[PDB]
Amino acid sequence: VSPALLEKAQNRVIDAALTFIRERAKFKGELMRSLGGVAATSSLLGVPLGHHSSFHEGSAFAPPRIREAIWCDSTNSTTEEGKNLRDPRVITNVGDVPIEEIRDCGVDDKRLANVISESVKLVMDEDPLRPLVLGGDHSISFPVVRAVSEKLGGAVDILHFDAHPDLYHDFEGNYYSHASPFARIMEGGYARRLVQVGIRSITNDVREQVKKYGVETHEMRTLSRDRPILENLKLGEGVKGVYVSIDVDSLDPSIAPGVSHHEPGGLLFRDILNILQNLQGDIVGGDVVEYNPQRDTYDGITALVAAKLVRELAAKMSK
Amino acid sequence: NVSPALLEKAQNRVIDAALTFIRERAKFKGELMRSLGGVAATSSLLGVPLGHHSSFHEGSAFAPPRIREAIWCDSTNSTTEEGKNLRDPRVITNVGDVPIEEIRDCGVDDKRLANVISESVKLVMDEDPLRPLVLGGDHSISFPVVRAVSEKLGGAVDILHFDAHPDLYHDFEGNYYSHASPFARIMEGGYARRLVQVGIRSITNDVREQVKKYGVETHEMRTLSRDRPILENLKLGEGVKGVYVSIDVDSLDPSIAPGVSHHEPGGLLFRDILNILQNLQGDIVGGDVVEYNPQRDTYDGITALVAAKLVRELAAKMSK
Amino acid sequence: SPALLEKAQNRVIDAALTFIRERAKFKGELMRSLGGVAATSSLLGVPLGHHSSFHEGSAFAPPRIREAIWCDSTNSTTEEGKNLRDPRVITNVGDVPIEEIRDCGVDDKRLANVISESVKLVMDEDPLRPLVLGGDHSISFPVVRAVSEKLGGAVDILHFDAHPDLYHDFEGNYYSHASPFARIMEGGYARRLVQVGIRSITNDVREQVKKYGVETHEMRTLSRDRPILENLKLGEGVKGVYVSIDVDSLDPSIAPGVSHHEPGGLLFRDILNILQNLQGDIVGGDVVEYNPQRDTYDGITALVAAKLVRELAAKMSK
Amino acid sequence: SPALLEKAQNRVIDAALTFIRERAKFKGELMRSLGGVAATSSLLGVPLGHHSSFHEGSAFAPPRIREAIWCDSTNSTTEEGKNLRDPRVITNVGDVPIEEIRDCGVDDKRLANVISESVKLVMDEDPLRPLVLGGDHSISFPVVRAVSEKLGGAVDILHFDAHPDLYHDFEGNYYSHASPFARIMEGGYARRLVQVGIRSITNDVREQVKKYGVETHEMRTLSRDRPILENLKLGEGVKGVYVSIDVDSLDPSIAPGVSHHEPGGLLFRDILNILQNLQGDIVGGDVVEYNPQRDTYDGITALVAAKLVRELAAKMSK
Amino acid sequence: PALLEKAQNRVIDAALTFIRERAKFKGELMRSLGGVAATSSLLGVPLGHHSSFHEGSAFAPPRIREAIWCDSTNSTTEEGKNLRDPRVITNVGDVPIEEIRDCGVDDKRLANVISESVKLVMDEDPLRPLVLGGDHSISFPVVRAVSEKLGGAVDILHFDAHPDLYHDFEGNYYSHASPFARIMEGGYARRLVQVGIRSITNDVREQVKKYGVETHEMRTLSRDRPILENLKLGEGVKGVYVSIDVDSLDPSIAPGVSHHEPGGLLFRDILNILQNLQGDIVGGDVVEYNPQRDTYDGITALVAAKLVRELAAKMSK
Amino acid sequence: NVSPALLEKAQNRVIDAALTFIRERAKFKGELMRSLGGVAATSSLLGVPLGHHSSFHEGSAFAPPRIREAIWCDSTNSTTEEGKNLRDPRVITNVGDVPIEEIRDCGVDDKRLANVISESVKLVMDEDPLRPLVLGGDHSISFPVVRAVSEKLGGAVDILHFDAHPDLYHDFEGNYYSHASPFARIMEGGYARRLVQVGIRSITNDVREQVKKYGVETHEMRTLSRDRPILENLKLGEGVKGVYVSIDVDSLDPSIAPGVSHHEPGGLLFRDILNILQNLQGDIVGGDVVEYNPQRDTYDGITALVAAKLVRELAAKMSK
Ligand SMILES: NCCC[C@H](N)C(=O)O
Ligand SMILES: NCCC[C@H](N)C(=O)O
Ligand SMILES: NCCC[C@H](N)C(=O)O
Ligand SMILES: NCCC[C@H](N)C(=O)O
Ligand SMILES: [Mn+2]
Ligand SMILES: [Mn+2]
Ligand SMILES: [Mn+2]
Ligand SMILES: [Mn+2]
Ligand SMILES: [Mn+2]
Ligand SMILES: [Mn+2]
Ligand SMILES: [Mn+2]
Ligand SMILES: [Mn+2]
Ligand SMILES: [Mn+2]
Ligand SMILES: [Mn+2]
Ligand SMILES: [Mn+2]
Ligand SMILES: [Mn+2]
Repeated sequence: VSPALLEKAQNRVIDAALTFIRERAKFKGELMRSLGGVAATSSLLGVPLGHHSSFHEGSAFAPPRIREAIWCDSTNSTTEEGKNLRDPRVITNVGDVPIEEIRDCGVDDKRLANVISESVKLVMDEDPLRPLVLGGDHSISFPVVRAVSEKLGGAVDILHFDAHPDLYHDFEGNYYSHASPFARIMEGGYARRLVQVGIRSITNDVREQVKKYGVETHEMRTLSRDRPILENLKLGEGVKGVYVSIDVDSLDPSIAPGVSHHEPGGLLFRDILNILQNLQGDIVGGDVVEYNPQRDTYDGITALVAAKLVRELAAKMSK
Repeated sequence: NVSPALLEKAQNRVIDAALTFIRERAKFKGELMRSLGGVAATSSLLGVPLGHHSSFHEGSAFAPPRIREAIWCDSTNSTTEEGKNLRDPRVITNVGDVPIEEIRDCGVDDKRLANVISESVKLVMDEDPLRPLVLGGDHSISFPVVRAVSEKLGGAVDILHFDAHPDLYHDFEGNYYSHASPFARIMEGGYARRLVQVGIRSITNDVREQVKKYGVETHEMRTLSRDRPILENLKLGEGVKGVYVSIDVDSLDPSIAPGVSHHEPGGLLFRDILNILQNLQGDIVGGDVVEYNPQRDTYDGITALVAAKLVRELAAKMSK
Repeated sequence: SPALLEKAQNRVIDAALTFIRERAKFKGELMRSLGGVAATSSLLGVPLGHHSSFHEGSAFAPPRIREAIWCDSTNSTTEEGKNLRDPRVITNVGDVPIEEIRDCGVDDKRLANVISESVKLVMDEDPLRPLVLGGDHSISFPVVRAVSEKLGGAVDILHFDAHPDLYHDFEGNYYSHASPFARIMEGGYARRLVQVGIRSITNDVREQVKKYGVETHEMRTLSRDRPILENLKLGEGVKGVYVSIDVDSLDPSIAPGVSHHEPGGLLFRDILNILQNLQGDIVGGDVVEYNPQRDTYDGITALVAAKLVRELAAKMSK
Repeated sequence: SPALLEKAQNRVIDAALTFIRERAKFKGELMRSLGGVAATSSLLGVPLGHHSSFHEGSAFAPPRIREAIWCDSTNSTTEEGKNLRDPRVITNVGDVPIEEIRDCGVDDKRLANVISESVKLVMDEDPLRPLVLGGDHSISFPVVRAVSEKLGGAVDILHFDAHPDLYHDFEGNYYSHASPFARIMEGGYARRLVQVGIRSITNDVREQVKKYGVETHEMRTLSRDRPILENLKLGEGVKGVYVSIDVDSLDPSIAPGVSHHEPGGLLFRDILNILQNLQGDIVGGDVVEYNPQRDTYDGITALVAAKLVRELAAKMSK
Repeated sequence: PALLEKAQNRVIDAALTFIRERAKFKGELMRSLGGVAATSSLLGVPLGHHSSFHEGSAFAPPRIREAIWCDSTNSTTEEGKNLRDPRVITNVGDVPIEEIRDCGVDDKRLANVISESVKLVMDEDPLRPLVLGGDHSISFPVVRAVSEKLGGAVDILHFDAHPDLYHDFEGNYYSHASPFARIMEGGYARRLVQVGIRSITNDVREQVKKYGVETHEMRTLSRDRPILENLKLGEGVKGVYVSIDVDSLDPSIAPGVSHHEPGGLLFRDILNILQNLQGDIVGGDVVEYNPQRDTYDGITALVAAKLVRELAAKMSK
Repeated sequence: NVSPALLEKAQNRVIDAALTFIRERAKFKGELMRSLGGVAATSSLLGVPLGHHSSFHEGSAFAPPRIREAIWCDSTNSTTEEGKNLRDPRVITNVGDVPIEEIRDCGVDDKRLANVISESVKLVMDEDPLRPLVLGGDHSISFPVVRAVSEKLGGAVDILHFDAHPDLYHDFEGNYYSHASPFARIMEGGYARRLVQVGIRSITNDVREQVKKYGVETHEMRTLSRDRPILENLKLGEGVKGVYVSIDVDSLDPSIAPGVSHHEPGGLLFRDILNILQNLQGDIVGGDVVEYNPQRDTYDGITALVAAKLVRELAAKMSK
């Protein structure tokens, strides 16, 4: 295949994909602005990327399933603390980055990660939209947080729910591994505090990463003692805001079977809500990652789990 | 099509044959307890296999027989947590099932069907020492059951209600008998003084007005730790006719009870309900276990086992 | 107390039979007022699973089948064009309350008798004809006995099964679900017995097939037997044809929701090819051994059993 | 605001069509530079499920099908020897972003028109030919409409389905997945419509079959029809042949992952024998109604649907 | 070093002595009963690590044995043989693949252990080896042992969705996608009759042609049916070997396999061919049952057990 | 009518071959650890694939190979929660499976088979510094295992026992070796001083007497919250030969461990076992993980991972 046909087409296809996101973001931004009475609106951007996974790539299929579950007929549209999701200023959908089609053009991982970052900035460029990213595997948090921090001009504090620290300097030769985005984030200087919750699978090399970057890694084996800390968090003060990343496998596999990495002895769903509902600070973006529909039960319980996490994060981020 | 005159006569005769069946089963079990002595109250299972007042899935219509079988699953023994023997008929007994499907198939309307459920409950209460423990079925059945208990005893009860949902909608999709409204109906009839709800985590702002309008004590999951010592030391019924306990299986976390229509993540642990139930003080005069849905259960029927244990433990507290 | 026990048994059983009688009276009067009907397939549930040798979940089948007949994903027309919304094509009578009756301490002979009387109550109301929903396969004996007594003679039987169900003595249970057709042949209630789908048969039951002149069609010769099976003509010279369909005659890939999986079974289309072409006066039938507790989450075997009922009803109603 | 809302819909629809156009242009230029190709089956996903009558899960199918085409448990050669690693044999264009356009308030007529124009954008790039991935079966109408209009005449259609999909009015939805071939026959976009697998059909739709000269082959005559259906010759005298493959044409034991289980369907080899021997200039086709939300944990129906795509593409590419 | 290999050798010899004593037992039992010329003897090879997608067939042998002699399934084969008669079928045991692997033993030596285990069975007249896989790679060391022990070639009847004839599959000489390449290269087979084939690359079609393999594809099954249901194999060589890959069956009937290939054989297709096969059957195998991909009810274990029961009836005499 | 001289000869020779296999494997691993140095105890896995003493389902016979595979699942890493590296043979190693099926097929009775299991455990203990961590198999195997550990060490042990059931039935269905009686056999033999049970939620009144008779310390789920400070600070083994840890997988709630034979709702969370086991003080001399039933697990094999993690965390506490 010729080099010119490749270089040009890649840019044409990528330009078209970004234009679609830009038009959708303009549509929703204009809508919120014509409604008034809104300071921030959680805006869903799907990033259906699985190929940085180390075991199973099914989370690539997650974003459309999460969006549907948000409106399951078995549920109502009010959040636990009383916000109405039927209000467009509380939550709106922007769209999905077309990862598979862009990848199919022969685009490399660096450029792909750059398209993700540009898509996040398109959303942030429309006041009052704030990005709530649907994964996809956890690799997407690096290009998302990089974009948020670049757009805001400074660091954020990060609340990170995970069974895994995701701080590998080098996982299997993949800079963009879903096991490394937070090493990428701390290397770039995009985060101040990194508060990790649910950790129960961590190697000794990564324990040195935690020490090196001043990460606040809360392990399940101390959760009873750490609970008053985690349920009283005040992040962001002094920097540009707070970013909340929620890996669905932070929950016990009994609660969230639909994930690639089962790690028994995880969080209860009410643990995450307690922490998230009590969190103080200016949330400027977030993600819900690693829901894997291909490993879910036939009743789609993990789609509902992921949807409720999105609903409760949106209630905290919209203003 | 068919003569409405033919329908009305069929409806009366079929309803009368169904009530006569329940009466003879109740009279049977009544005479059996009274011949055994040493019994002041016997929890008596009445199935109400009704699902068509559900808003999402009707599979709980099939629950009551699956619950009764799980009470005697072969992987389990017959003793309750605090030592009561389920092989003792005075501890627990089965009356039977209201044949909802066949009555509905006569063209009976929803008001009449609710009246059949109420009359079935009164047939049970008529036989000393039986007390009704109702197996749903969706939660709409708590209205005609609680109405019956209250009418038969001649006064209000206090209600302990385990649920993810307050079930207090004034008007849910135009169905007065919606499973999302039975406690709005109960409060409108004044059948309950106190209504203590536990497990709540899905509530609309309109329904919050209902809670304050009727003085309901609605305990939400986000305050359960703060509320725990109150709830594990409950004392109900004093001054009125007794205590009624309604257990919605979806009050439990979906990881523990997947066999329900309405999955709501972040629910009660099975031990949460037992702590409250086993510690509850007051004269339990009836109760129900509702919304188990076999069609959404795991292949090994884990939620049937869950629902049976709830029935087992409520019976231990009601029988004496 | 022995007197309290007989009297309660009499009175519970009587009230149960009155319920069935009143339901059948209603549906008979309904069809007779509609007119233009010689026979209406009428569903009688027999939720009995305790004569099973492995798993008793088919006790729960009858209500699941009735629901799947009207599943929202299907339409109400049979493959050859009958409309199930026509009450003359199919109607529900009710379920015998087996659990409540057995809970009165009634023994198995009296239980079998209550099933027989319930069937006869359906047949008493022109033009209803009984289509029984099991329940395990033991119920076929009291049902066929009732049909044959009420009609005054023998019937021919078309019987779909993976197993002959012809054991003289299965683990000491006379009413075992693996013995009902031995009981039927012993009583002379049936003349011809044509079994289709057999792939699990002991050498001891092979001598029961010789003894009674059963026509046993085994899977291994299905291909050669296909012209005969797709042109069956039963009942001529006797009182009619009774069709018993054991759901586990179907391959487990099609019907996972059964107690006894036997690989290499019938395809669903094999049963329909035989049933839709069957000539003869069908006077009753049954669909048994659907076990909801062994079905898949989608309930495919409920739909399978419902479609067997729908297609049997299309042939029995006229 | 209406006039503003319309301008926003227009810009969003335009950006979506531009994305499909650049993807088709890209793949078109790739095939032409490779040479030695007359037709390349080109996958266009239409993730639409909201015209379904029972379950909308087939909205999620296209990306699962594409992944299964390259499952690590399979190899990349089709049964008759074509290599899927050759971009000339199969290639992906993209998915119409149905959800995001619907979310602008676009109504169903405009949505169908966007589908039609997307198909035309593929056909505009020689030598791409559209192989559409549903989505529910409603998409076949705007797809066949676009194929017929672009080619300038009628096509003959080979249609695998449990259901005729010929309802004049299914529940008030003109775009119902139970009516696309009514819409196709009304518009004159097809000459012959040859349906295979039919086993769920109402009497009003039997009248539709007669009214449009539809050749509806029901399962109850499959063995008799087999020499006809396995030597089909379509499209001569018209603009070509279009193949619509509804996955629920297969028995649910083979394809559980569909919204409408209908027991007694085709075996997979039945479809292959017909499709592999089909003669005629295939100008387009689709594979519809795979529902991953009702599939088994192993995703067998995704593999079933992928193999149908793979074999259809073997016949269409040349 | 040189010490390491002596330590592995003690583990291997202990494993082979276990097999030898079990075969010794069953061999003595048949000879004392009398009235028997051949007894199908089950040898498990719980090996899954030469699989290209999923290794779960490593757990198959004990699941299959349980389904042969289990509950709610009678004990007579289709054409009438008594499975409670030890002369019709008997269990020898399982090669302890996992423990030998855990000693650092390489794949060539592991395959040698498999061959020698087969030969210990053949040594105890009248037992004949019926091997339970495990993935299909085990057919190579098994057939090599059968042929070496009999001193000549065998004709092979092979049921499979896949020809398993890759000369080189992903650089693994012992790949489960290559055992019949290894068999043909080794000169252990004369005829190779393959049935059920519906997944074959053009490179492998060249292998088929080069070795004169008789590869019957599903797309021509109907017209091949007369030839296939009157097979006569083994005349002039040392006997017939029957290899049954469970994924030859349609995945609707046999979902418990690693490689789902839609459009497979019906259960009756295999049994018609197998039961009408003429020729002296000297060994066989049933491979690629994967319990970790079976239904919760284990229907494929039942499928695999029935295949084993019908092969045993044909091999025992 | 099968010659007994032939059977008995097969029994002795097959059992000898089987024990010689375990001996050589133990010698292989023991030599390896001695050549590596810096080790005082290495947890060594011994499988006992026995399910025929189960009262409901025998599927746990298939567990040991599944558990070992899940210890190295590609989705996990090889570091335990508190930092030990399973890739280090001194931390965990495999010995092998007792071939229960092949020995039974020789006509060996249940006493002789329990004896084979005991001698296999002693074969592991002979090789310094291996310590037995037994993979079941149903819970009947704990009796011959603890018998062997006690005899080899010459005295009693204290036991930490995780279970939904006390397993203390004197006579369960006429089977002396029932999986519901191994701790009655242990206590009759005097191989245990203290028996601390955790997770108990299914206990009959008869067995309540058994607990009294042997001084068992039976902590029921009913009191878990009060008992948590005691159970998460356990000091066992002082004054005797060591501590044996028996983990029955059905101690965990069925929502976590569906792949067991006996589902009993309201059980332990996985974090409950870890909190107790990671904080346990005492010289652990052996352990087992029993009753994982792969045939009742979900298709993702979650209970295999659950069991594997329990083995991984027990090995971390036993190896040193
Ligand atoms: N009984 C359950 C009612 C559920 C309903 N979605 C609600 O809004 O509560
Ligand atoms: N994001 C999940 C990474 C999982 C990997 N096995 C690890 O060792 O962390
Ligand atoms: N495309 C499927 C339509 C199904 C509908 N129940 C019918 O009667 O055709
Ligand atoms: N034994 C299975 C081999 C499967 C392989 N993907 C093939 O190309 O045949
Ligand atoms: Mn993670
Ligand atoms: Mn993560
Ligand atoms: Mn409720
Ligand atoms: Mn509720
Ligand atoms: Mn049968
Ligand atoms: Mn039968
Ligand atoms: Mn269709
Ligand atoms: Mn269809
Ligand atoms: Mn193979
Ligand atoms: Mn194969
Ligand atoms: Mn236990
Ligand atoms: Mn135990």
